[PDB]
Amino acid sequence: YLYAMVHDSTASTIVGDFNLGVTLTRIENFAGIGCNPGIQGARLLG
Amino acid sequence: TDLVMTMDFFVANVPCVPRIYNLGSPGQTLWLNRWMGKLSFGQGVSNDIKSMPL
Amino acid sequence: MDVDLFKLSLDDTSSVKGSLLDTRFAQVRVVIPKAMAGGNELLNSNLYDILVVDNNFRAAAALAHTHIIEGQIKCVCTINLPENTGCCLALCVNSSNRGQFSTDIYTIGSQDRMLWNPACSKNSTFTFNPNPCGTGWSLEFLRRTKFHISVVCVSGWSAQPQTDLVMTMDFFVANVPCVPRIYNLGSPGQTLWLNRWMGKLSFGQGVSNDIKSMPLAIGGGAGAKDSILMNMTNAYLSLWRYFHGDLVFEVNKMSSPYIKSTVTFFIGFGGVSFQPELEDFPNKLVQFSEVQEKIELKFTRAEFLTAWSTQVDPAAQLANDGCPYLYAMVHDSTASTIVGDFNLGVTLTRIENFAGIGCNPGIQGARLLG
Repeated sequence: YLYAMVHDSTASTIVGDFNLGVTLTRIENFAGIGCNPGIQGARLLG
Repeated sequence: TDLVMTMDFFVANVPCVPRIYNLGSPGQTLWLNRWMGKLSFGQGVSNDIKSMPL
Repeated sequence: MDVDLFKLSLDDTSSVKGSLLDTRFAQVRVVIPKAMAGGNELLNSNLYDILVVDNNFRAAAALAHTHIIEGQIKCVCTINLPENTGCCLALCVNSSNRGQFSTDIYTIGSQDRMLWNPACSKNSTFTFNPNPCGTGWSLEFLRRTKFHISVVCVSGWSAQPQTDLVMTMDFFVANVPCVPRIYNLGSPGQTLWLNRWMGKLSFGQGVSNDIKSMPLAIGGGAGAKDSILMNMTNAYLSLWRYFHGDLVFEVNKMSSPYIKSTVTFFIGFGGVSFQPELEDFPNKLVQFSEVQEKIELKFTRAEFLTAWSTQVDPAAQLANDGCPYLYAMVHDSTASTIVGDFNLGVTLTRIENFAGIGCNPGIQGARLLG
């Protein structure tokens, strides 16, 4: 997994929330192994 | 008030190169640009930790 | 199979060293309240009392089972805030502790101190030596000598945030060898490190003629309600009768960066009544930016004719005081959109070219700060 935790508290004067967007852009040194028969279904994002 | 965002398209001085994903012999760098998700940390929350499966 | 157990490397008496991941041993977070004032303490405890409570890191047991550590402790505090608010936090460390002590900024901020404003800095780090008279320390040494630590608030919120915050800090073992800092009585050096808290200066908004003064007769301590406050640097300075040298002050901004002012600092005498033709002295103009937080200004010893007394009786008049003063006056008005005040913190850090003259019999009493 990729875990993200707050080191300190979230400090602001407005009533908003702290939003981040993570994007896996590229995978260097890519090595693929095998052949996938497939698994039906996928997990929700966010 | 509601805003207006403008954009204008040009023809740059950059030649077109192809990006082809081969199945048999993939390269050493796989460009994905996969949207992993949005992380919303609230204010005044003590113990919060978000996880994204690889 | 039979090997000799006496030839194994189970006698490694080397200190802990490596990267910052392999040298962290403690991490403590403290709760900063939503509505705090100036002067209340956020944390005050011994270092051993918080270094062994639920802190299991990569260099925790290696620190707990090492007899001599030859590296200085590096501390990194991380707390950030937007520019429409502001406070001031001071982390001070001391060598020992007695019963029912005082939590003033003047008392605790003498040996090792890190004073910063989180609205202008993302994170602040500082390094200190737990053994001031030696080149090594240990965890049992900090347990037995009652090594104290305290985080205090010296200037409250200009504008209050939405909720109460949490400031975390983590202690490392830096790659800096421990050096001793010893104050000799007979032969003092050419640079006397004091870190004396001179006081807090609060300029209001819409005030036309305001000018603050700080006496340079800094010996004897600080005043309190039928009491005095002391530390070892002021007690060491108060042994001589007169002193002379060029002074190095540090000015910190303790308000929000949306409150702006231009302050002229100069050296004067007696009690003045804000004449506009007072900038004919050689004065320094201080004007803070948004990223600018702390400024060092040095008054050379060409501004001082002779030496002056370390201690002045507080029951004397203004005309009967011969010591020089440090005056700070507003060059222009105080401009902001919030309803806060413009706060400054002056600290005489060191006195270069130090010359002490005579021997002080002593004067009872001290003046109030601010």
